[PDB]
Amino acid sequence: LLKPRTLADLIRILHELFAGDEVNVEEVQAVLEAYESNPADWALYAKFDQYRYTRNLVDQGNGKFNLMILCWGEGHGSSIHDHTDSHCFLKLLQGNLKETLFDWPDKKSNEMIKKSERTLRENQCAYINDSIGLHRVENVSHTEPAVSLHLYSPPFDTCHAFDQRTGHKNKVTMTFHSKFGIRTP
Ligand SMILES: [Fe+3]
Repeated sequence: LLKPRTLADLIRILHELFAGDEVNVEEVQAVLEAYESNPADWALYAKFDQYRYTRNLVDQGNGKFNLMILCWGEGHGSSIHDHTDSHCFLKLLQGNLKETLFDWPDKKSNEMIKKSERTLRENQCAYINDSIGLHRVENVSHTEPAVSLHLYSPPFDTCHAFDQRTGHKNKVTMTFHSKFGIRTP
């Protein structure tokens, strides 16, 4: 377990950690957090959109994980979502994001109430899965875009969004804005 000097070193260390069948969550998280964000490494991937956050595939981890870069303009946020029974790691490359944690609702139609909120700041790494709960991620800054590195294992194409007033959920299909530095409409 060595320090990733560059995003390309990190990706090679991640391939080594996902060699087996099972995941060492704490080791993944330590090494993601040890990579010092350098914009020259991931410039190619930071493709923003005026209206919402963009998802930009970086590496597909020999089928074991998706590594992607999320770009969040001012005020861009996600909905309340689960992660499809996968692991989710989230490292901040630039700016800050607010994360809000929710519990799985009851089949009762009811407002969903926050368990907790917190700020994720530059270079920190957060971890979530469905057994911890639901969450919402947002760039609440009026001035500064945010960029995060995201790692999901196993990969998933879809997830569920939750309406905060009802807890009712809807299945959603992930879109890539770009793959490997190349935009894809
Ligand atoms: Fe998420």
